[PDB]
Amino acid sequence: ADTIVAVELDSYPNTDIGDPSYPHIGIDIKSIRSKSTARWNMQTGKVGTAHISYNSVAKRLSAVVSYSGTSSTTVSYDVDLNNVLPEWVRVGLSATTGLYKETNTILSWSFTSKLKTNSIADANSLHFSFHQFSQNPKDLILQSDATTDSDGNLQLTRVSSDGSPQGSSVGRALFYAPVHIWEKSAVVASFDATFTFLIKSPDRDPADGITFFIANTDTSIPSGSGGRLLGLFPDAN
Amino acid sequence: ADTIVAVELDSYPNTDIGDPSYPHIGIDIKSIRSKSTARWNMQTGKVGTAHISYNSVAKRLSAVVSYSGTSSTTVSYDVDLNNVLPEWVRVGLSATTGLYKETNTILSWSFTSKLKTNSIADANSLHFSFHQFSQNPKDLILQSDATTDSDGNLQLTRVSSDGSPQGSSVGRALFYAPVHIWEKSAVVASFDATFTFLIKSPDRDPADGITFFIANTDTSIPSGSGGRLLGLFPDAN
Amino acid sequence: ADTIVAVELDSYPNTDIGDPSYPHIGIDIKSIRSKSTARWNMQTGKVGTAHISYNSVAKRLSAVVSYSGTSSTTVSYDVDLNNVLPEWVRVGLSATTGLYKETNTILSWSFTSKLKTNSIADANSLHFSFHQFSQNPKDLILQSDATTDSDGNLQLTRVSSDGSPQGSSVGRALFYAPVHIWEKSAVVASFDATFTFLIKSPDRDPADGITFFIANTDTSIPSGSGGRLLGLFPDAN
Amino acid sequence: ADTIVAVELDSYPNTDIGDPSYPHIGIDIKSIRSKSTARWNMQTGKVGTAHISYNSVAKRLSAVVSYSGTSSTTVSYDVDLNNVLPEWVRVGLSATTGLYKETNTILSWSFTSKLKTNSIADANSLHFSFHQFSQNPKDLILQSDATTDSDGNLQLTRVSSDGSPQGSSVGRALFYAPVHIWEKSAVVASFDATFTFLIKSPDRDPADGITFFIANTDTSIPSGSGGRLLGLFPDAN
Ligand SMILES: OC[C@H]1O[C@H](Oc2c[nH]c3ccc(Br)c(Cl)c23)[C@@H](O)[C@@H](O)[C@@H]1O
Ligand SMILES: OC[C@H]1O[C@H](Oc2c[nH]c3ccc(Br)c(Cl)c23)[C@@H](O)[C@@H](O)[C@@H]1O
Ligand SMILES: OC[C@H]1O[C@H](Oc2c[nH]c3ccc(Br)c(Cl)c23)[C@@H](O)[C@@H](O)[C@@H]1O
Ligand SMILES: OC[C@H]1O[C@H](Oc2c[nH]c3ccc(Br)c(Cl)c23)[C@@H](O)[C@@H](O)[C@@H]1O
Ligand SMILES: [Ca+2]
Ligand SMILES: [Ca+2]
Ligand SMILES: [Ca+2]
Ligand SMILES: [Ca+2]
Ligand SMILES: [Mn+2]
Ligand SMILES: [Mn+2]
Ligand SMILES: [Mn+2]
Ligand SMILES: [Mn+2]
Repeated sequence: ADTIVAVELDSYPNTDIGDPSYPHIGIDIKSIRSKSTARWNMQTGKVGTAHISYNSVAKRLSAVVSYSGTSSTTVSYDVDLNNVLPEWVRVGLSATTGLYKETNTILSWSFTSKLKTNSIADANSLHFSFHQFSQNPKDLILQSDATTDSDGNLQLTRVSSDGSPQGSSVGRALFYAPVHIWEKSAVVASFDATFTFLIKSPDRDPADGITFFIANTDTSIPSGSGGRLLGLFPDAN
Repeated sequence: ADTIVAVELDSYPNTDIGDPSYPHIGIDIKSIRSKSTARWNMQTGKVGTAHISYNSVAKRLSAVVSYSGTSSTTVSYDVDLNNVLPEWVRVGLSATTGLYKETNTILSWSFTSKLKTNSIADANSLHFSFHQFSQNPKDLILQSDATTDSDGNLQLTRVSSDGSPQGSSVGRALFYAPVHIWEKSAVVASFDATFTFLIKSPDRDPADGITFFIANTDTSIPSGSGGRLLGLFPDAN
Repeated sequence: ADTIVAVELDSYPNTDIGDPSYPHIGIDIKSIRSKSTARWNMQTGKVGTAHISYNSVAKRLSAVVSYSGTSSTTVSYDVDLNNVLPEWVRVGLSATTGLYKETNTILSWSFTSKLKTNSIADANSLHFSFHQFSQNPKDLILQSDATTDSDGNLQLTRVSSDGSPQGSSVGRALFYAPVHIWEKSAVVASFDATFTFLIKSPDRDPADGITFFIANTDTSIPSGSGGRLLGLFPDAN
Repeated sequence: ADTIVAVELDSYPNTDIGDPSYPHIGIDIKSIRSKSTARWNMQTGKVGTAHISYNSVAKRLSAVVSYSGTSSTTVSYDVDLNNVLPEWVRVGLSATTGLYKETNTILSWSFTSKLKTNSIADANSLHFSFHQFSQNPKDLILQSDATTDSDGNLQLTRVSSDGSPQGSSVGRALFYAPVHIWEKSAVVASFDATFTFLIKSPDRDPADGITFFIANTDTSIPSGSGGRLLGLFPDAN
């Protein structure tokens, strides 16, 4: 199976698979059953921002999800990620809908990785920043239902021509280049990511959520990973 | 055919195809026959540095190639590159040997592209930096004879197990992700690249050289592009 | 006297001191009488963006000033700036009003300088980015009338409590740290700057303009530099 | 008194003021008596690298100090630094000698601060990088005995003309511009620093150490802060 580390913006509480009974953000290490979660009062119809960070010295993966003037939700988990993940990875965004639905719209996305040693210059770095998305994003690997729209937004899950969200959808976008996140000789490795998003929904209980994730380079949407599994996992183990 | 823009570090004068009669650096726009050149006193056995820059406002592609304490060679050419190149490209390094030979060793390579509009943050950016190369560089597309060695260096052309250079070799390394260098709505696009290199040779007249190049995303080594054509062009037109 | 290099966004044509007879952008090298200008259809009441760039290899100082959907104005000048300027400088924004007036409001400002040699890491770099300004910007040297307002904007010239611009005003903001733009041993030096601005005015012919400028570290507003001299020069020589 | 947060590379065990009985690295929050320490096998005569990082979400200040091929020493401490420090600070390096001595030579130093909100672009950033130091470093505030030498190195403490270290010395270097590390409206603030150093000594027990520190902007060497107090504190409380 794939090897997954993710930060989930989980709009829909699936208490039968261990979610808290409220919308939440979470840190997922090789399981949909988050190792740490925080209560997230998600604001449908408003643009949110997520900031995710990690470095191999502190060994604390953290995320903050904010809406301007309203809320800042934070979650952290202590984990040696370079122990969990392979040395080379791809990074990506995923989203799903299931029986219930929402737009999973990404307006911008940036990422930086550094692999350092014995200099003020990091032996290796990758950075990308998208403040919008082109009609043919040749530097993204689009998986499942993911597409870019005429506004320059990345629609992870299916929307109709009027922008209405559809159920039973799954989509992912990976950055095209593999990222070298560890080498046995590294002194420190770090990564940071930010994205902005817009979740709209006509449903009283929108679903299912958005993730930022890191995986083996050849990662693909698992069979049966729809809805509550966020396009990341084949099961709820 | 491919669409090529390159900066050539041309060690071997092929006067029959328009080279000056001395080792030189040059700006190549869709032809091996450089649009501008400068005399390059290349120092075999010494580590050199090349810095290349362009922005769409100034429209001047420039390169400087230096060896510490000895020489700084500069070449520039006025050209609207975003007119010449497609909107999406891959960036790369090439090298060849022919009847004569040299190591074409890359010790480090960095690149930054920016596509800007109406903000102090560039609507799009890609950056990578390699201060060494891994044994399996999953973020490089290696073409022809190019490989990485046990010292962490990128050997563009064939070297034996003792490091001796071989003739009749061609190799290229592309960064894995396509780069978005223009959009019709862009206010300014720019790129910068630096690499360090080591050319060693037992030959009295080493050959053939190293380039940094930008091309259509699906670029491949053309048939008949060995030696004097630097792995870039099918002919000397 | 100070040593000044500037990019001027000159809203008011002072034809008696060599301005073209229309609002214009210009490159100023030690004189208010621009070495190169371009016609600028300035859009009062709209947020503009200016992007300025230079590197010591190309030796071409360029600027582009844009308003989204309307206009992109470009000006360039070939000059060896590291010949004109001292090795250490301060960088800044200036603005004036005179008999006629306008707001000279800066919404954001970023700057990067690099001094490079023989590595993919630039022997020296300074970068700052302000996407807003604090009520006490301790990393700015405010000169003359310059202040920050309750919206987080930098008002270079005097505005009343309702935001109405005042005549006979001059103001500048320098970044606090000196910038090392040249060393005799440098292989390449470069700088880039971006700012966004908002010029509003009740006057039929607004004045006087905004500049980005580079100067000796101890630069100060010259006596008699108001209005048409943009807070930069003691006279119109 | 000043408000100090520091990472200490403490070469000399002062057990009478709470040091461990071995050379160590440590996290100092408003006291020389470190909140967390780690055993540091310091290699006199070898170039070391220190990497320091923090972000306001994780709230974990970490440092790693390494010598290539030999050792990597790590220390971390959970602390809300934006609670401890004022909103505006200066950042710096300090060093001392006392009865015993060592060179406190800085070969390079870089720093990045970010203050973020609701965008993939950080509402505020400052970065500097010095891969060497000029004879008149106009962007450093040199305090006490600190000077730059003819090799381009920053000698924090006094060395004779042959490079021999002197006792009873204290010196600091601050970056010239204040740094904005917090604002009440910030979603996340972070900083990172790296420096490389060379400690040489003829003494069997070299002293006293080097720090990277963050302080109120108007920070100065306290009276009585020599030797074991690392030029940071007026006493050992
Ligand atoms: O999109 C929201 C959720 O819809 C489905 O789960 C249900 C949510 N409410 C229900 C009510 C009845 C039944 Br049967 C089901 Cl499967 C569900 C499933 O698709 C879940 O995976 C998903 O998390
Ligand atoms: O590697 C150096 C050069 O070697 C070959 O050209 C010759 C250089 N000296 C010669 C001498 C004789 C003959 Br025949 C040839 Cl082809 C050459 C050809 O392979 C050239 O493309 C290449 O630039
Ligand atoms: O602010 C616009 C301009 O106003 C003044 O110049 C005049 C513009 N129109 C005029 C009409 C009459 C007289 Br007298 C003067 Cl000085 C001016 C002077 O302050 C100029 O320096 C400035 O560029
Ligand atoms: O430089 C090393 C140390 O030297 C001095 O402390 C002593 C170290 N060994 C000693 C032996 C005797 C006496 Br008295 C003293 Cl003060 C010391 C003092 O200067 C200390 O602050 C410093 O840490
Ligand atoms: Ca869920
Ligand atoms: Ca040739
Ligand atoms: Ca004018
Ligand atoms: Ca001590
Ligand atoms: Mn969940
Ligand atoms: Mn040639
Ligand atoms: Mn003018
Ligand atoms: Mn200690």
